[PDB]
Amino acid sequence: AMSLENVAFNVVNKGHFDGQQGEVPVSIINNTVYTKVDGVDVELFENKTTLPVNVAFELWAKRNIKPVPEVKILNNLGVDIAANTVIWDYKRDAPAHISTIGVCSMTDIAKKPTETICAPLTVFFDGRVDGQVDLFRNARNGVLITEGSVKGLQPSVGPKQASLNGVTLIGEAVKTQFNYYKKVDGVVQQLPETYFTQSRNLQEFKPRSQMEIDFLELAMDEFIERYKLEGYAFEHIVYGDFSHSQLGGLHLLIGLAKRFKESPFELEDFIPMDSTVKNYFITDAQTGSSKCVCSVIDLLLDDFVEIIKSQDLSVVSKVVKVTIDYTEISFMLWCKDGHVETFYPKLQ
Amino acid sequence: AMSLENVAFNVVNKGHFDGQQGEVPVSIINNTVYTKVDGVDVELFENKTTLPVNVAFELWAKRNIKPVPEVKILNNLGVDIAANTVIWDYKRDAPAHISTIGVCSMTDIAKKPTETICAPLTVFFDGRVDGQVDLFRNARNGVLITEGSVKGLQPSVGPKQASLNGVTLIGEAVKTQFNYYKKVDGVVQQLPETYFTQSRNLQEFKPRSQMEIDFLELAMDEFIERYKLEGYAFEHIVYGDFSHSQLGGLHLLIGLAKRFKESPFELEDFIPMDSTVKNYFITDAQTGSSKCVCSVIDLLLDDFVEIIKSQDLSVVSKVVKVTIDYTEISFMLWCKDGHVETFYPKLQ
Amino acid sequence: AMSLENVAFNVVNKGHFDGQQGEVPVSIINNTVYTKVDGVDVELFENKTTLPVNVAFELWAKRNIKPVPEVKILNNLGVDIAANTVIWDYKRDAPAHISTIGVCSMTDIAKKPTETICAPLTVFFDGRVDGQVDLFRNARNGVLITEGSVKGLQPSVGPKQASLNGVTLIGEAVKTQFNYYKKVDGVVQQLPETYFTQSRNLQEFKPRSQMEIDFLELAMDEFIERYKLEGYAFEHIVYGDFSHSQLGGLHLLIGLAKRFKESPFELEDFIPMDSTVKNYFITDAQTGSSKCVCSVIDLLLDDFVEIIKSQDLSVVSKVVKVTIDYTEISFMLWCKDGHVETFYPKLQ
Amino acid sequence: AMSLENVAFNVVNKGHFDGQQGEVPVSIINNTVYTKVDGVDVELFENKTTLPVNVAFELWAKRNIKPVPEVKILNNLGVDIAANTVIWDYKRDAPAHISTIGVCSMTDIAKKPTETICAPLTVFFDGRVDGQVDLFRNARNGVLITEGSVKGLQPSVGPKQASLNGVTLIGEAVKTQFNYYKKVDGVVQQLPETYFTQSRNLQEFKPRSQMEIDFLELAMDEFIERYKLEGYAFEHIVYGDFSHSQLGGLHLLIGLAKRFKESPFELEDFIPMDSTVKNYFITDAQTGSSKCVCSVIDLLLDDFVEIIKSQDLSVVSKVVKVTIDYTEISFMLWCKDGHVETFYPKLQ
Amino acid sequence: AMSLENVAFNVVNKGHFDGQQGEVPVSIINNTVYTKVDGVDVELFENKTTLPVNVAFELWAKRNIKPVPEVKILNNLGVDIAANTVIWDYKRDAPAHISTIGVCSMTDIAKKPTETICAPLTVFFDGRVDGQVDLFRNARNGVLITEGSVKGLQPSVGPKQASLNGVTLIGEAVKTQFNYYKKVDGVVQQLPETYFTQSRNLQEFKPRSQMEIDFLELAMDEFIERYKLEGYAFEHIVYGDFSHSQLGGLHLLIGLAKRFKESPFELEDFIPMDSTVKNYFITDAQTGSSKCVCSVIDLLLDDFVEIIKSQDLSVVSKVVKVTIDYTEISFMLWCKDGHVETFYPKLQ
Ligand SMILES: CC(C)Sc1ccccc1NC(N)=O
Ligand SMILES: CC(C)Sc1ccccc1NC(N)=O
Repeated sequence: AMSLENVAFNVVNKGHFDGQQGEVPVSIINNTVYTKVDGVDVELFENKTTLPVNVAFELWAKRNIKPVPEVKILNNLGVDIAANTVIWDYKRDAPAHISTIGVCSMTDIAKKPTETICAPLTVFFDGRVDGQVDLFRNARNGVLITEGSVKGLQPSVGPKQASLNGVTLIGEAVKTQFNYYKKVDGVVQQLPETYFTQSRNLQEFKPRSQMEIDFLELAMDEFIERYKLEGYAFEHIVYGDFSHSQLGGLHLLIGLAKRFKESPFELEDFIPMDSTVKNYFITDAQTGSSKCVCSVIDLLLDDFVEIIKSQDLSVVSKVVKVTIDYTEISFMLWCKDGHVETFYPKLQ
Repeated sequence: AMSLENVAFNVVNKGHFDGQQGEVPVSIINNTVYTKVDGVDVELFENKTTLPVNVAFELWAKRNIKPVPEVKILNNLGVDIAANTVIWDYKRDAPAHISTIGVCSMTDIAKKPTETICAPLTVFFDGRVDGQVDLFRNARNGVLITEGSVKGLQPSVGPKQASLNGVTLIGEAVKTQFNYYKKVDGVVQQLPETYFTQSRNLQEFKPRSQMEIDFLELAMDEFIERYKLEGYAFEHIVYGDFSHSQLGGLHLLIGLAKRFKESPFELEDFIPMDSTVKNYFITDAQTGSSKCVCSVIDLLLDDFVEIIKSQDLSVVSKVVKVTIDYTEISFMLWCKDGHVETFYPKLQ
Repeated sequence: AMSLENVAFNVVNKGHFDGQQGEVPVSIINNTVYTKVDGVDVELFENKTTLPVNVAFELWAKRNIKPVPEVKILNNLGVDIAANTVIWDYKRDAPAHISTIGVCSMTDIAKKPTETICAPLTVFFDGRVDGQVDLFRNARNGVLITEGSVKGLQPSVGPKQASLNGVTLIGEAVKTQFNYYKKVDGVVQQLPETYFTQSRNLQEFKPRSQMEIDFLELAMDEFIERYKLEGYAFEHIVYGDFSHSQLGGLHLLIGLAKRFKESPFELEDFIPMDSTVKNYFITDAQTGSSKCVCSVIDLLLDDFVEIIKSQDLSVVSKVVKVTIDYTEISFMLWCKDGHVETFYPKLQ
Repeated sequence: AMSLENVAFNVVNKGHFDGQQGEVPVSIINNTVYTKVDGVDVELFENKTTLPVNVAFELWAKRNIKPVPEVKILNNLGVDIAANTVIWDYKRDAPAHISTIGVCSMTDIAKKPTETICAPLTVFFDGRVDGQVDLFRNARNGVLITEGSVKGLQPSVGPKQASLNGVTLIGEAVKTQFNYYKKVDGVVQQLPETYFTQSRNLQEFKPRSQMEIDFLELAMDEFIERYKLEGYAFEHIVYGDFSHSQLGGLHLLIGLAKRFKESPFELEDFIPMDSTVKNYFITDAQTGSSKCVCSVIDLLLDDFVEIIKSQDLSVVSKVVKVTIDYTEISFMLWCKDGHVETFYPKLQ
Repeated sequence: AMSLENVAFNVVNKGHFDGQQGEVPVSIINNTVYTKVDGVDVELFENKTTLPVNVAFELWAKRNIKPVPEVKILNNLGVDIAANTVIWDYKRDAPAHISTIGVCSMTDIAKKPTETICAPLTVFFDGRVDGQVDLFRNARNGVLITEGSVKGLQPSVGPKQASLNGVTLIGEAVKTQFNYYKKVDGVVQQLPETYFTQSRNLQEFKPRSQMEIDFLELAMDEFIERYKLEGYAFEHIVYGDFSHSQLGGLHLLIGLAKRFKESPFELEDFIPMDSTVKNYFITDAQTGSSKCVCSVIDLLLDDFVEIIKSQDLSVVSKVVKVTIDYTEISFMLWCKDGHVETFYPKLQ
């Protein structure tokens, strides 16, 4: 007996949808859900989605409150829908997927992922929920996460971090590192060997290795000397070149974080969605150096050093394909006389 | 267990709120309520009120579907709220009253009209509903309607017509003529002697007397001769004067109806609400004669003839107060040499 | 090179989308599309759909402007989507189907109905469009309409009428009677023997048989005598009983049309969508007789007489299933002592 | 002569409504009020209320710009409306009360609080405004604040802090500590002995005692040793337990502030309104420990220590009622073998 | 071939409008532009302007991405429109000017500034764009910026800083100091000798002189002693007086910045637009000292000291006119016995 008033009751009393019985009076005005408290209207939800306000309110109330894979991972793995849950995209303030399975009558395409409509779609399955490993086994298409071993299924160790209520974290009180599994056309697909993005913020950037501590602490030339990085264009790629009107390089998050300590800058997120490679319209405030499309990736500096040092530097220009977050990221490698000139996540 | 989904279920299955159990999926987009049927969205309600869309939808679903007094009568009698019903104002496409009693949790000021918040308000009571005549006995302020006699109470015979789902009609299969009772501060009132407006439409105007049949059939001068109306300015007041840029007179609905048969005209209802006297910005299409504020009353021609023939015609200008629909309507009477020049419902 | 400006250009110059090149300046304000003409904004489209304004504008511009099956037929035949066209639902002011095939980039699930996403869906195909009869041969699920014969396929003669730009008509200058074909899981179906609804309006109702001319012209008792209809409750079912507070019967459109000539009434279309059986909240203006859910079907009086005369009248109450517009309509038949009491399209 | 243009003139010239004469041109588009400056539209107000945009704009312009009691205090004291002022709720971006008295024609229920409509409502009176102490004396229901002694009226010393234009502060240049008085049904009610919440922010939390300085500075075990708090479950209640998936305790703001210095966390304010006890959906970012409904109170640590040390610890579970901000806050006290297990503001 | 889909394509691929060919699918819902990515809608633009959503989206995409004069300078110079560009007002999130020239078909008044409609308007010309110096020479009214000498044209050295994508900065990698030129009625107007505002933020305020370093570092009395400022009311004007209910002075940004280090305060920007003098409704959080209209100017402390020391202090009150950002700012100078009492940017 699902209702707007019951969803609102659950939100008010339980902080989210928790299957409790009860109703609270609700006002819907424009794209906002209100509830009367002390005689006045109090905002419960503001619809930032393209779904109707009451539908979006229900999916947001029914969001997964356990640590879940970051939306960029689900996207990279081709996830279309989730089995009996809502993966909430906190970066977009909207559901990560168009439709639902057993969640809300307005968005539901099926009540159970066993229905034939779900066969062609890659359904997300959560091994932490009873019966979902078996539903993945029977699903034609799907992505499954588990906390442990599934008999006969070859696992892929996922990233250390997961999203818990919009907070990307490496769990200490909860497990955030999952085993990943994927099926395409009934066949269990082998997940490729991959690097993982670190999912760090520029404002609260923390180094996660001795090389990362040395990059942030040391001067440019003594870090490049210490790590034998001469001829790898780190001055351009990682540190950034702010001497000309067009900002040079600056494709690693750690480089933006080092710069951020000294001087601020504006990063325009013109396609605001979680992705392995992010594109920003950057304006350096100290110099006025800017670039409309500056691709940024948050790789551990050690991982980036390993990628660039594993490349053949004998050709003027070429595409270098690197598996990151299960997706193939194309990089553009430009060389001259055996040295790197630039290396950046290719603007497709 | 009131809900948006249950209200929508009732509307879809029962044509209105009927206390049935069940839920249908609903979409709220801007000011419109939709329901999914055959995979697509079907409009259930468009909010034309100042209330939130879901609140207005519920009060409209919970509207009184029995013949009820016309909103102009309830307003004239000082009705503030209704006991356990919604009087729907079909002319405003909104509830006739701000608040409710035992109808909707968002608009309710009380569950029963016996609550102290209702004592200062004139509560509308319906004798056709069990217990409401006795609820009117214990009510400090209120208006009661009945079909028959109430022991100890002297009735006031109301108008022949009532509103049934927005259709004003004189009932043949249902009773539409109610007895009216009013209480002010615990005291049963003596409702005044009153005329009633006929509530007719211009498009479907029907005469309700031999004088009204003679007005519509006969030529102007032979009707005025037949009914001894010489010197009462009917040529101006009732027939209308379309010879000058400013339209002269035309204050009785029957006169507009006679004109409407020959030539059309535009009536701009600039304050669209039910009222004893209506104000229109009229433009005669045949002549181009117009008037910004043309007060129109629908009185039975016999009643209007009685009112104008009962006036002293010896003063240039004066206010003539007439009880119509239980309210005091001020008229402006203009005379010259013992004859009427004009007589119109005063524009204040 | 599809664009908002190009769609608007086509609408302004061609009256609809016609694949012409060009752009006109457009304003989008709330749910309305405007274009500048003579320096001022002129309304091109008002979005009455649950789709975004520009998406709905494009599907409405791309609507099928040929006589097409009425949405109720497509719905009854299980049509999910149309192949490379938009069937516009003029009763809902919205697209008849959720998604499109080769029409609009925002709503498209495929460019051609041969794509695997379309195999589980019943795709509507139009033989009048080149290649669509052969696309229906290779389609797993679909409904085909043709004007003439298809080799190897046994036709189902559809209704005489079709919808041309929202006008339901029996074509004289165009063909409106199509042959219908349906395929379910690669298998050509044998469409059932069916009656068709006549799709007439109450305001412009025209008789389509000598019995229908006699019903509208003759008095109740002499029509019932002429056609030997005594004991079939036509007085109740077809003519209507307006003597009690609850309106009795009145389930055939011809009966509402006969009543409409004498007195008007209000029909509240509370679920406004095309369907074989329509449900109205009716209020008779002459008597005040009313009914919340009055099911109305527009059957040819001869067809209705044949259905009721082909029933066993020996049981108090039972469900009578009749194929109308290819769907199974349940009727409720109430009898007493071998005569009909009522017979109405069952309210479920 | 109140007007939209006059309100806008006052806002533009005086920073708020100041009774000045004049008009500025205004644009209303959707829920925003604009004014033309340098040829372009400049935003004056964005309506975040459920009132119409122009009505909300006027009440916001007419807001009380003097230090006023925090909305949680007014709510706890049962305040329904204010006498000739608008108490603006800066946390909700809306008026603290539904209706007004002598402020705005659209929201006014009366021009003066002496009108009979105000008798049943608890009217807020401000002794700093001439004649309001006398209006409280004559009011059937009311809450009065004063800066000093009122002859014969027994005062209640309120909190040290008040809200000045949305800034909660302890006044140095203005008085923020008021004497409070309350009347119910004509009778001056004795205000209970109460604790007060400190109204601090987590980001700018400042200790207000030597115990509070010692809690923030000292290690958990040496603070518990210094203040003889062994067996009072401060490790759970105040410090918080982040070792399990469900976050343990953490019900005092000072505890959240101590944690905030080391690691960040997300506090979801699912009912965003000022209240003595706040409920948050917390997610600790360092550990991933979370709780859907974590009740938090900002009590001075000395006051909380006094409350918990004044309880009988001989029963497994019981409700402990404590007057805080004039309201009775129920706490749940759980004990085992004479020691505290948990003590939290009860989730009603 | 301008289109919504092409603008969106440019934004998605190039970070702004860059004249590239291509189309991306777009959704318009309410005042937001979305694009489908990974099956879901991603927000491209939220309309905060009074223009239609698609029109505002196009002007924002077509915004000038080079360092441009701050909107306050353009306003002070009487700029009405820009030649073939959009000056984006990042403080208002809207175009700085009502109309465009050669930018967007919906807002364009002309394709080239040579059209007679542009003759009466002051058109902004950018010498960095080919042919714009010549268009200024031929324009009846205009403001021109250049990076160097224009033969025969007497230059005005503008401010050191310019706005680059909403970031006010003094360019190191780009030129931000322009030569300014103005024409009124065909005649090149001499720009006056002017002071410039520093355009600093309170949160990130940096001193730009030894006097400014000494003001922020030194105690009030020793700074006033060091710079011989006794009798110039700096204690009131620059430091601020927070001892009374009405906040005294505080008209220089550096003074607000010094206060901000010790205690926070609320600055209500009631007319949110870039201007030489800003008006704030300030509330000091430490003391509760407040002022509805506190005029604040960001002048270099040396420049302010020079202005106040160049005034005759022998009259009680007078208007002191100072050219700042090319506009004449009126100041109110109040003196007593040869000393300053107050000096503030006059509240007009
Ligand atoms: C008490 C009866 C003899 S009179 C009565 C009957 C029905 C309704 C009302 C009233 N009178 C009243 N004052 O409430
Ligand atoms: C193959 C033909 C003899 S039969 C045919 C002709 C036209 C449309 C459809 C079908 N049959 C089908 N199963 O698709």
